[PDB]
Amino acid sequence: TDGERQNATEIRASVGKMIDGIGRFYIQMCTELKLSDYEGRLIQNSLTIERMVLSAFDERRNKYLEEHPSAGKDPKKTGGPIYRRVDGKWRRELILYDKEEIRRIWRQANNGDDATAGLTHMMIWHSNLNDATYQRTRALVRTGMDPRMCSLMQGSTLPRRSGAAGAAVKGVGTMVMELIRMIKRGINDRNFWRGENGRRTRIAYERMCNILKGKFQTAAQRTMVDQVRESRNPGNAEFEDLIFLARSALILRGSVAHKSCLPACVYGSAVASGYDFEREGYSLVGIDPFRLLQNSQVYSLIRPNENPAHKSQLVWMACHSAAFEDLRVSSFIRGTKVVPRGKLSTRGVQIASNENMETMESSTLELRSRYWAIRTRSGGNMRTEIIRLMESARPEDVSFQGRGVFELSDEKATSPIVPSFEGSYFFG
Amino acid sequence: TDGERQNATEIRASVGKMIDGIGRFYIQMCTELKLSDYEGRLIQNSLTIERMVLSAFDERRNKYLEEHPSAGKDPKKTGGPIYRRVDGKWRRELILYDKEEIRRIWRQANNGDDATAGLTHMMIWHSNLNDATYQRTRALVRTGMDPRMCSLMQGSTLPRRSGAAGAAVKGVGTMVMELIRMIKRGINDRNFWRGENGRRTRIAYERMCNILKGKFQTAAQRTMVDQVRESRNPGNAEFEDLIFLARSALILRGSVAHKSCLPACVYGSAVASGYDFEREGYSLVGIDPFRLLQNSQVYSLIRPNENPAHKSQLVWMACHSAAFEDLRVSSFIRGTKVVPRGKLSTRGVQIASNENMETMESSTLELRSRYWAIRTRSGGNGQISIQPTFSVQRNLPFDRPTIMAAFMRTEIIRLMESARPEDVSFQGRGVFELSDEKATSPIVPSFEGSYFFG
Amino acid sequence: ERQNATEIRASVGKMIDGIGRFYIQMCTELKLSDYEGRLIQNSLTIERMVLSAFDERRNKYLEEHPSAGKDPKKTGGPIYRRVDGKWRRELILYDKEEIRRIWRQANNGDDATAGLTHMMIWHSNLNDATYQRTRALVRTGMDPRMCSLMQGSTLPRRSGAAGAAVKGVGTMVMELIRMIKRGINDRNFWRGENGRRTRIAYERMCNILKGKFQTAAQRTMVDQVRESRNPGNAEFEDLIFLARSALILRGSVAHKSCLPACVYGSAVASGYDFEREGYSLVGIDPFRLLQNSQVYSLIRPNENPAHKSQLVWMACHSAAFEDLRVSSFIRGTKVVPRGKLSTRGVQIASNENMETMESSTLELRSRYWAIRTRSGGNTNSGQISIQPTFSVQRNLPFDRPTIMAAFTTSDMRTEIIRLMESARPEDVSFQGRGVFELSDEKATSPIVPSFDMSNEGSYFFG
Amino acid sequence: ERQNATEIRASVGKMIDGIGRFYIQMCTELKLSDYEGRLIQNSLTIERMVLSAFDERRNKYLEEHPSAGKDPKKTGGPIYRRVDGKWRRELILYDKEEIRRIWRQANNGDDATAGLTHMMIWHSNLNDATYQRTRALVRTGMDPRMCSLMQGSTLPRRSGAAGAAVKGVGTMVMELIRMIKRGINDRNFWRGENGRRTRIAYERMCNILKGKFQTAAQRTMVDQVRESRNPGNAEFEDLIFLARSALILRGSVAHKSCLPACVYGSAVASGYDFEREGYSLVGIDPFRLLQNSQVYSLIRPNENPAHKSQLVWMACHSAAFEDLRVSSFIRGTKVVPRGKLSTRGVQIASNENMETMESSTLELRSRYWAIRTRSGGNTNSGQISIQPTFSVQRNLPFDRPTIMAAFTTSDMRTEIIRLMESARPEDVSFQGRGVFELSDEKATSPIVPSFDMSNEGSYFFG
Amino acid sequence: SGQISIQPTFSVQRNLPFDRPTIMAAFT
RNA sequence: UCUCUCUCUCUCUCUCUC
RNA sequence: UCUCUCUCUCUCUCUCUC
RNA sequence: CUCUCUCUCUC
RNA sequence: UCUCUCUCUCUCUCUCUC
Ligand SMILES: *[C][C]([O])[C]O[C][C][C][N]C(=O)C1=[C]C(C2=C3[C]=[C]C(=O)[C]C3=OC3=C2[C]=[C]C(=O)[C]3)=C(C([O])=O)[C]=[C]1
Ligand SMILES: *[C][C]([O])[C]O[C][C][C][N]C(=O)C1=[C]C(C2=C3[C]=[C]C(=O)[C]C3=OC3=C2[C]=[C]C(=O)[C]3)=C(C([O])=O)[C]=[C]1
Ligand SMILES: *[C][C]([O])[C]O[C][C][C][N]C(=O)C1=[C]C(C2=C3[C]=[C]C(=O)[C]C3=OC3=C2[C]=[C]C(=O)[C]3)=C(C([O])=O)[C]=[C]1
Ligand SMILES: *[C][C]([O])[C]O[C][C][C][N]C(=O)C1=[C]C(C2=C3[C]=[C]C(=O)[C]C3=OC3=C2[C]=[C]C(=O)[C]3)=C(C([O])=O)[C]=[C]1
Repeated sequence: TDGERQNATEIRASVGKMIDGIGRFYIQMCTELKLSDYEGRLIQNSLTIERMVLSAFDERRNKYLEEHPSAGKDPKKTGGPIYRRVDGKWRRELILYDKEEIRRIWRQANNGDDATAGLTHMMIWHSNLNDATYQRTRALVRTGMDPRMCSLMQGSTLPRRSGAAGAAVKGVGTMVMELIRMIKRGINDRNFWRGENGRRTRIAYERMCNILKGKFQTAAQRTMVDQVRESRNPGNAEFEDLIFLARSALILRGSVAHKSCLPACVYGSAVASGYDFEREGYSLVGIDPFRLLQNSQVYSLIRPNENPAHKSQLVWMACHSAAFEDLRVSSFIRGTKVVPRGKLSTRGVQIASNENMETMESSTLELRSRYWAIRTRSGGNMRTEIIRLMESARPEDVSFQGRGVFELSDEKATSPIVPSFEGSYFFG
Repeated sequence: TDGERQNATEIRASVGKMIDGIGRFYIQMCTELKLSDYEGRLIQNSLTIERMVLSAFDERRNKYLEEHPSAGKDPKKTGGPIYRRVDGKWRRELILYDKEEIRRIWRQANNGDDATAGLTHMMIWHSNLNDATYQRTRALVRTGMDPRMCSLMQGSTLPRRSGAAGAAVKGVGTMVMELIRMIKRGINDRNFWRGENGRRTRIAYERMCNILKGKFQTAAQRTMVDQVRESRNPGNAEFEDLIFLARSALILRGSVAHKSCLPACVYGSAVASGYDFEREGYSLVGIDPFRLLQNSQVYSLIRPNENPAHKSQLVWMACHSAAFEDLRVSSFIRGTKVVPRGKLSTRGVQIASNENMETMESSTLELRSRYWAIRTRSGGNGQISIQPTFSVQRNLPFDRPTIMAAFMRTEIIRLMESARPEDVSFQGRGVFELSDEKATSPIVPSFEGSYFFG
Repeated sequence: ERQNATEIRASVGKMIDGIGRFYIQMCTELKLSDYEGRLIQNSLTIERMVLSAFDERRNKYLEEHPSAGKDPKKTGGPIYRRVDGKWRRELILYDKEEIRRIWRQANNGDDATAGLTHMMIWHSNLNDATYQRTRALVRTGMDPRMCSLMQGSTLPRRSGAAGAAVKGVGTMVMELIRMIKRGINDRNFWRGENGRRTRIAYERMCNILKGKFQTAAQRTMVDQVRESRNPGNAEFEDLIFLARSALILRGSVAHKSCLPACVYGSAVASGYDFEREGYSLVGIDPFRLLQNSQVYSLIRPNENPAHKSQLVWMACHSAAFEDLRVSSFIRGTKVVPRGKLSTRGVQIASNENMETMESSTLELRSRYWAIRTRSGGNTNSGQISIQPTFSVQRNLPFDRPTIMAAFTTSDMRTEIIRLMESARPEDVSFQGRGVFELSDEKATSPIVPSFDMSNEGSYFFG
Repeated sequence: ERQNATEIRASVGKMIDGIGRFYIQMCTELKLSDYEGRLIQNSLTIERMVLSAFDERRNKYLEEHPSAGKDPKKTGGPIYRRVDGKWRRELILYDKEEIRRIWRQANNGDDATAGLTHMMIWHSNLNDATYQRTRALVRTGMDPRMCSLMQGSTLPRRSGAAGAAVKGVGTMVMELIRMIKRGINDRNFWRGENGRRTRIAYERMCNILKGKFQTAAQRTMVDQVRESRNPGNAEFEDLIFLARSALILRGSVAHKSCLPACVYGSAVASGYDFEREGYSLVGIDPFRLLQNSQVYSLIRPNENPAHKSQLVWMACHSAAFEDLRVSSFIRGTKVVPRGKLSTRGVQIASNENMETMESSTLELRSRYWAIRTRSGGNTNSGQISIQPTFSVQRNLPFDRPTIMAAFTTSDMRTEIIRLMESARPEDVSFQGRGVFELSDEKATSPIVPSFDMSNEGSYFFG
Repeated sequence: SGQISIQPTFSVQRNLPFDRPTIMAAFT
């Protein structure tokens, strides 16, 4: 410390410049799509705008679309459902946009720089929303993993384009599933792991194994993942130890980074208010996301016979990536009880084409929390040794000793408020 | 998802390329055998052409034929019955073709590559037709298996040449029969499981045990198969143990892949119509086969005193591999009642040599379904931990008994007693309309027999 | 065990005697004098006549497609005669059927292909010691620096298993790579009856290459190369990797001393019954034959006869890729590298000025003699385990990894790389083996060389 | 292996024959006499006519944007005629479609771009031997002293891979640096469809530059330069470093003898079938062609015809950046440096006084001939390892670093600097290679030069 | 200024000359 | 019925007229 | 009535003239 | 690990 | 330019003890 103050201040400015680009670009696209103040603050509109940018910068998929065009869709144009309110009622119209025009607007909003950080930030926000809304046991069962480890699927929907930043936020289950797919492909195809492309696959297999090893904490888990990496031709045996490693993560949890990626509508509103994130700085693990959400007002489209509070809770959890967190700690921070997924009277935020966009009304999302906490990249505290470690482990050991929850008025996190604690499983 | 869209698109193109080869090959063979449009669309003619291809690429059998030639049949020529309509009457003439000539024609149609995927696709189509038409209880009894487990006989006629692709579509009962025959040969021959060949047989035994194990869903069934695999000298103990496994599959059904493999005449007509499977892609479990059959007209030979509708239903059943599926669900999708096998007034599609090919008439097959559904590779039928997100002093809870729990025969019997023939499976999944190409609005049915082979 | 050895010696001696008496008959029919009959160039011409007469497929092709201005039933070559001390070259033509009849009469009515393969190996060794094959190496995509593995690259296909043992890892890899390249260019390769035949040839060549290798990882990798139905770029790259690995973890290449037919003919005319005495291509017999034999050669103006004699010696003993220090120790005279040899090839071209050419005696004599080996060294045998004799507490030791490796990932490239990384260019192989004096016929007392003085060069082609 | 070589020779001879017969047709259509047809300036004009007719992109641009007072469908140039012993220049205009038709008829209805590239390389070599490119060097930020790497700097883009082999490391570095500078000025470079095209061009140019280099460190550094998405100042500085390193650890630049079309036309009119005999741009064929060919040139008043002939000889053999000692040894006459040549360029300007101009015969004859090389020397091939023949104890040697370097910090600048620091300007490269007499067609007996007398200069531009 | 180094054209034995102090002084 | 130690041969095609 | 520490000797036969 | 990383992908 | 909470509602496989 006393030397990392400068480093911390430098990092804050760089993140603020990314958020400023996200906000500046959203403002331009809202002004260029001709969206009113209400429609601009709709979460459905923000997702559509975000998805347009992400697809506009997908070089690989765009190339494949050019080479092998789809039916009725030219590969040079993107878009999505844009919801406009005129005369009280809501209607949806598909907007088509050149991917190059979207790219120019995004680049100009970032002072002519690619700014791949902003795109990955939006990608993490979508993954957080998907994790809190949809549970992918089909992929777990399809790959041969037990569907009970749904707590390790953090960031399973993130595309491979989010490197480094994306891998930091994704969980052990997603990393294992990626490796298991590689093993399944290698077992099926004998030419896998061989030739020039096999060498490229090998380096990818090694690198993704290395990040999985760094995700673990106990020395035993790192050594076993080290063994799995050394296998030149991994097969069923490496299949099993990865499954065992995944099961051990439920007790000896890994270190998964948690960042609060807000929807682009919140950033656009803040930038229009004159907030200079570059000057004041930003942070995805501190109070800045919480203080932004407190002063931010966002609307959503509510399907008939749906509780706005439950939808607002879903967005609140996705914003802070609390999908797999303890319900008691999530409830304590928010101030209103967080209900498990099975008891939520709501469907996903995104509205499908086959849905009659005429009985849909809009509601204000309550994305405000009574308390605020710091997001953690840490967990808590051969093979027989691994089983021995989790036998000693009990579901009562106290973690994060002395670390609590602060007040929105306590911007320096000086006085923690330790909670004292009936379910605790969102997907249970 | 959003990353598996690309992979889904890749697979669609690869299967579409296979379908294109079959159609391109069929068109080439039709113009080389000099068949008109009606004869080109005959299912019997397509069967002969498909079988000629499969025999031309049978490397092992062809080698055996060369070494030990049959009587009056040179091992370099293949063929079959080709039916031509002259002056309104039908006649059959046996066509002989060089296997090298057929192999070259097939390879040229697939851009010079072997494309064994197209061959396995045709073999699956023949297997589906055999399953819907003929019931092999004689093989079940001869291996010692109870003749009642005919629901697990999916792909029992598939040759060993169909690996992976063929093995995925074959069922638990057929897999068990393969294991049993291996066991019987070991019991009869002491040299089995010993010597250089015994090593090869052991690896083959291991591989098909693993794929059989992956076919099951309950943990108890998988553990039971794992024990049988470990046996170095399998005998009656594994014989009985596998028999129990097959009986258990009737209640705790395994995962059998179901694909709609159509006759090559359908693909040939589609390709000749300018249709590009490689461009728009294809899928054997989606709406593509259903949409193809709606626009496709196929003729067949109908023997005297045979209901054309019943033969068409048999071909419809074979096309979608619904031989062992519920009659009520099949009747709902087709739109016309599906009859059990015992009430089908028709014999097999393939015509015999000894049959008087002069009282035979041809009819159009009604291979049209009112609805379309997704074929399943699955049979019948929460969170236990936490991941901290905030820096708080809480305790990270986990379900200790369940996590550490995962670290025989009475258990299996207990599982099936709890199961009853009323549990709803595939909850919320229904049948779509032909106009609904995106599978948006399912139509859940409300439901006298339900056994085809009953 | 001794009886089989004596029959093997008798059979090899029978082949040598047939070659020698054929040379005597050819010298009688060509009206060559003793000096002209001892010339290495005349013997080269005669041997090439034999090989071209019995090249059945080439003869048939020549009959079907005649050559330009040549009779397809006649062989020939340059025969050199000395008139008044001046050498002159002559092109004399012999019927192929006459040559075949003479050769068969030499081997007692038998078309002994073993002697033909022996002459083929002699020519291959001479070409290996004289000419480098870097252009063919570069064309096939292999580094020009693996010339040490290219032994027997000029051996034709008709040599068979006898010549296959002589050709090194580099030549086999090159031939397999040529096959893979042909398959890559044309897909109709590996299809049809020709496809089945070439698949069988590919399998056989892969199997003999696998037999060449010593370590288990190399054998596993060549096995994986063999198992591919349509070998493509990956198998060609794996073959290149194996060829490079053969530089450190060497292979089992068989080395034999195949002398020119002039020496055998002189020995047979002297009265040496190879059938009764017996001959070995890996023992003292070639050394003993070369010590008391006189061979003449044609020296072009401004050439060093010592360098030509050294070249012929290296060719005779197949020591082209041998360490220069051990070769010099065995020869007693410094074996100069190829770059500093002021001499061209043995054979004389048709355009040379046959008026300034001279004749020199070849010094094919060595101080020591050594056993020629098939092994390429140690790769890192003996006693693995202890059998207890005394009832004492003691740990009972055994080499567990070696025993277990015969009772057991799929990427053996990493294992091969690790094995070569462990090796150092200072390990001693062939431990306890030395060079024997010429009087030590039974190879009883070995002499171990101590190369620990100032360093000479080690690579002939360096 | 020989068949491919003879087809290559036949193809090159076909190109040469096409060029020569085109020159004959052009001389017939221009009504030039024999002397005027052998003038090097007239041949330069005719070749430039050919190149401008087939410059498709420039022709299209000229059609879209016409030049000032010029027909965009007509080429031309100075044609010199002798009347009463006085030389006069003429500007005659030919339709581009007529020139294209004549060229295609010369190559048998084919638009053989190989001959056009040959003439392009001849012009580039002449410009390299005549004019220095220091201003362009300084503008791009490279030292004016790396002129030895600027071979082929005047070659246009349409030459392609054939001309890419001829251009040196300096020109490729200069073009890449121009691209980087354009990217630095405007960020819209490397963006859009033009951005994708220029990224592909940058990758291809980096790859051929990497192929030019020899040592592994230089290849790794150019690979690192290629991998940058937005190359900036760092990659431009690294390119400058590589260019400076190329002065000691030289690159692989291909040198070919591309003669003026007058020589080819005279040879074709004489009756030399290049198709049957075959032609090589790196062997004796250009030397043999130049020895018996007569070429005339225009000498401005107060000039030395010997110096002009030496300049044309250097241009013909692409020996501009060659050591003066070896060039003089091959030529037999002293190759004077550029500073002491009392001569200007070959081409005559339009403002010159065409009444005092004279004509001189060019002495394009050399005493010796040598093989033109692509290699830039040794950087510090052969036999890496020993294959044991004799069963003797011995250490088995191999070159461990060389074998291992193909099986394996990230700052290779230090390694490159160390490699160049080890080198000295006294090492002998191309060992055992010499200069052959003109009668030695097959390159059998080499002559090694001994430059160990009083020192002459070595750099042409020094 | 001038030409510091030689670029070989002919395959002849020869020493390849360069101005070592001038090249090295830019690397110290 | 030929010749040779030691890759330098040949097709590679061009961001823009420059 | 013989000799020896430490497998390498020998038959293996060739996709095509190359 | 109460904040100290990120300029993207087998592109 | 898709859709979905909670067992495969689509993710093939480049053929055989040859
Ligand atoms: C054991 C052993 O024997 C095995 O082997 C294997 C190899 C051999 N083969 C060869 O060579 C060949 C083959 C063939 C064929 C084929 C191929 C491929 C596929 O896929 C199929 C097939 O089929 C067949 C054949 C033959 C014959 C018959 O009959 C069939 C060929 C062709 O085809 O051509 C060639 C070669
Ligand atoms: C890998 C191989 O195969 C290929 O490669 C290629 C390379 C070169 N090029 C490139 O890359 C480019 C790209 C681009 C783009 C971009 C850039 C950057 C970022 O970040 C993003 C992006 O995105 C996109 C693109 C394109 C297209 C689309 O769609 C998208 C470019 C531009 O943009 O311009 C160029 C080039
Ligand atoms: C293929 C490989 O092996 C390589 O090849 C090349 C080298 C070797 N050789 C061979 O093989 C051959 C050769 C030949 C020839 C000849 C022979 C004999 C005589 O006498 C002469 C001759 O000539 C020649 C040749 C070739 C080429 C040229 O150029 C010349 C042959 C024939 O001829 O046939 C064969 C083989
Ligand atoms: C069979 C087994 O055991 C192996 O064998 C071989 C080794 C041992 N030995 C034996 O047994 C024997 C020997 C012999 C001999 C002898 C004897 C005695 C004496 O004295 C001398 C002798 O000599 C000899 C022998 C053999 C061989 C040779 O080479 C020489 C015998 C007889 O002789 O009989 C027997 C036995």
